[PDB]
Amino acid sequence: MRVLGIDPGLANLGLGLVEGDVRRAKHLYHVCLTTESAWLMPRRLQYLHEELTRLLTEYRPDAVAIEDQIRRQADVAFKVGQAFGVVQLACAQAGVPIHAYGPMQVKKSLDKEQVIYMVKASLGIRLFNNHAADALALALTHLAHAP
Amino acid sequence: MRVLGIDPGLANLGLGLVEGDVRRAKHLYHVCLTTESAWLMPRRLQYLHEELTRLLTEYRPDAVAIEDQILRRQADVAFKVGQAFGVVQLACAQAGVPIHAYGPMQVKKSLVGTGRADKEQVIYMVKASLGIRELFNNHAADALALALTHLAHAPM
Ligand SMILES: [Mg+2]
Repeated sequence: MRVLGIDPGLANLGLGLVEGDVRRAKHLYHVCLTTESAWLMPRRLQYLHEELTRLLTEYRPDAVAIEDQIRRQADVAFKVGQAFGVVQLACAQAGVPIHAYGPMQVKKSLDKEQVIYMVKASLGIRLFNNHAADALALALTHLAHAP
Repeated sequence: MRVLGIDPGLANLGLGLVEGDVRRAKHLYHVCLTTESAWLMPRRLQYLHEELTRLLTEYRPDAVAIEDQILRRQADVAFKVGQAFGVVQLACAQAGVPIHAYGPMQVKKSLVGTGRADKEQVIYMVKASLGIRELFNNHAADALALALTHLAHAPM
């Protein structure tokens, strides 16, 4: 019933918490974590894991939904992959099962911003930020797919 | 003085521990961790983070040496590699242990002596420098090689 969606990244990390059924979803919480530029990789990784860990303990989600990985550049893919493993580790440390959905799949379940208005409508709020918006989108998308 | 060497991987994680300085060095510990492919990816990144944090907590390394990822031809592959690498880097930060990377160049350079990836010689010079009778596994041997390499770049 409660689900955490994560827009993964290193410079940005979008997190979104919603709760409810397939017909009805209650928005709980959303934020975009931005680790700044001039920190060593481990320091950035420490901030993302600490903050993520803090939110999984309190909100106690029952599922984590994560965006499937798409980018042709390899150094970027390695940097993005480091944040992805630290996110996958935090859930495992919390015991929260992690389901993966593709960008198209979330678009099916709800230049192009239609998606943003569908999440806003189903949670009855107002999202300026593009990263917290997709995380909520993934959280809503898990509810539809969930049996 | 005490250096942990890490050969990072998801299927295989070589960890090597060594204390001393450039002229002579003491062998403390080495192992190769594996994760079965039956586990989901998060379950594997937890085991390595767990066994790394364990060895990191007992032995309290002064520094960590890690094999540099200068492999650079597929984005899909670097992403898969990066997940393991980041869990390793986080355990070190969580332990407060500074991280130094060395290319395969420097390992062989600082061990064989003007070597050019003479892999069997590098292993050979690992057993001799640390007085180890048997070093079978290449990941633990590589991780042992990296620890000696930071010891060669030692500041004093
Ligand atoms: Mg290797």
